[PDB]
Amino acid sequence: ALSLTADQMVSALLDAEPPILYSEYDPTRPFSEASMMGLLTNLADRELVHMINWAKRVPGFVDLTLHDQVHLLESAWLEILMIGLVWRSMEHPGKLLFAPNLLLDRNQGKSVEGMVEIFDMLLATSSRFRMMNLQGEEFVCLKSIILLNSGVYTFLSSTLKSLEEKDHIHRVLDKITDTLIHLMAKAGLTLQQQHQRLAQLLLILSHIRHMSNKGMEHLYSMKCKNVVPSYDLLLEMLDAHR
Amino acid sequence: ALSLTADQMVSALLDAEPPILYSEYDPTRPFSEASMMGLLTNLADRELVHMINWAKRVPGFVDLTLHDQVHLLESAWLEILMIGLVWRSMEHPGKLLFAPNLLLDRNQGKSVEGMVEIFDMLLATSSRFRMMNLQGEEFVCLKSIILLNSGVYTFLSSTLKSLEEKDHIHRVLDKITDTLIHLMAKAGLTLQQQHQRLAQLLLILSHIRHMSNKGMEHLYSMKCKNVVPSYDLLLEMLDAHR
Ligand SMILES: CC(C)CN1[C@H](c2ccc(/C=C/C(=O)O)cc2)c2ccc(O)cc2C[C@H]1C
Ligand SMILES: CC(C)CN1[C@H](c2ccc(/C=C/C(=O)O)cc2)c2ccc(O)cc2C[C@H]1C
Repeated sequence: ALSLTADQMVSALLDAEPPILYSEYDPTRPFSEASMMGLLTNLADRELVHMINWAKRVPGFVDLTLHDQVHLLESAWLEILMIGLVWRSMEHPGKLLFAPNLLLDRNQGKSVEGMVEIFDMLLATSSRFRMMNLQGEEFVCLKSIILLNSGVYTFLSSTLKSLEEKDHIHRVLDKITDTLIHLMAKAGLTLQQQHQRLAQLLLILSHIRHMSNKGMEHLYSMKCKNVVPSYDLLLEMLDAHR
Repeated sequence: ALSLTADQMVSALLDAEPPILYSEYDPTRPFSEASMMGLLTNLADRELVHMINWAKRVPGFVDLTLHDQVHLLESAWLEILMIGLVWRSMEHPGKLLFAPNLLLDRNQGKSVEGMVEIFDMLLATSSRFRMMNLQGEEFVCLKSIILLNSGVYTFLSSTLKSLEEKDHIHRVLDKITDTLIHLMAKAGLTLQQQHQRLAQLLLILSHIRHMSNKGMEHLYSMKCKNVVPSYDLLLEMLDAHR
C-alpha cells in the first residue's frame, strides 16, 4: 500500500467501488403504505455488507488488526453511507438519490420526525459538491480518508501495536493526500489552487462528521436492538475465513 | 481581509488571541465541595464573552451580516472552546488545563456521568497535537477555520445575499489555507510535506467536530435554560452599538 504510485492508488480505489443498490419495495404497489424509515433501514443494511467488502479493498486497511478494522468501520459507517448518498445525488438538484428507484425530496423527509433536518444538511452537501465540481477520482479518495481517519483518534490504547497501527494509518492517509494533489495537478490546477482545493475538500468532511452524529442520535433514540450494527455484527462480517 | 498578505493574516490572528482565564473557586476552600460541572460551566460562560470579541477581530468576519455571524458562532462555539483547551493542555500529558488553577486528569472527569468519555477524546487530541508538534501560528489559523467553516453548510438560504456571504467565507478560508502553507514553507518543509501537514491538520478538525457534538448532547440532556447560549444571547452580545 505504501509502495503504490498515485495512479495505482486511484485505480485500486476505483476498482474497489461498491455497486449502487436498489430499494426493496413493490413498484406496482401504492407508495403511501411503505415505511420510509423501513425502506431506508433495509437499504442501509444491504449497503453495509458491500461496505465491508469495499473496506477490505482499500489499500492498507487489511494490514491493520481485526479489532482496529472493526473500530474504524464502527466509527465511519454512517459517514460513508452519507458521502455515498451525496455523491449519487450531485446531479439531481433538490433530491436525494437513495437508489435509482428511490429519489426523494425534502418534503418526503417530513413523514418522519427529525428527518427533514437531516435531509436538508445532505442536500446542502450535494449542492456544495456541485459548486466545487467534485470528480469521481476525488470522491473515492475522500471516502477512503473517512474510513481511515474517523476512528484513528479514539483507539484509547497505547500498546506498542496500537502505536504502530496509528503510524501506519497516518502513512496511508499521507499517500491519499499525495494522490489527491496528483489528481489536481493533472487537471491543470496551479500549486495555489491545488492546496486551496485540497483544503476545501477536507473541510467538507467535518460537515459529513456532523451529519453522521446527528444521524446516530436519531438512530439511538429509536431504542432498538435491530438498529445500529453492533460491534459483534461488524466483527462477524469482517472476521472472514479463507 | 482578502487583500491581506500571509504575514499580515498571521499577525492579525495572533493579535486577536483571547486571554487564558482562571477558574472561579476559593483556593483556600476544600476541592471536594465545589461542583466540577459548575466550575466548567462558569469558565465556559466567561470564555464565550471573550470569544465574541475575538471573532469580531478575525479578518473577514465583521464583513458578514449579523445573522450570519450569529449562525457561525452558534455552530462553532464549543469546537472553539475545545480546540483552545486542547492547545493549552498540549505540554501537560495526561491532563486537561482548563485554567492555570484547574488542571484535571481523566479520573477527575469520572465525577460526572458521561464526562470521562469526553475527557478521553480531548486528551487524545492533545496527544495528537504533541505528535505533530503543532505551532502557535498554525493553531490560530485552525481556530479561525473552525469559526468560518463549521456553520457555512447550514445557512439553509439561497437569497442573493446568502450566496454572496458563502462566497466571501470560502474566499477568506482560501486565504487562511494560503497562510498555513506559507507558515509551513517558512519552516523549511518540502512541497510534499506541506500538503501532507495541511491535510493532517484539517483532518483533526473532523475529530473536533465530533467531540463538540458529543458535548452538545451532554449539555442538551441537562434540559436547562441556563445551559447552552441561545440565539438571542449570542445576537445580543454580537449586536453591539458604537
Ligand atoms: C437518520 C439517518 C441515519 C438516516 N440515514 C439513512 C439511514 C436509515 C436507517 C439506518 C439504520 C441502519 C440500522 O438500523 O442498522 C441507517 C441510515 C440512510 C440510508 C441509506 C443511505 O445510503 C444513507 C442514509 C443517510 C440518512 C438519510
Ligand atoms: C460536556 C462538555 C460540553 C464539557 N466541556 C466544558 C463545558 C462545560 C459546560 C458548558 C456549558 C456552557 C453553557 O451552559 O452555556 C460548556 C462547556 C468546557 C468548559 C470550558 C472549556 O474551555 C472547554 C470545555 C470542553 C468540555 C470539557
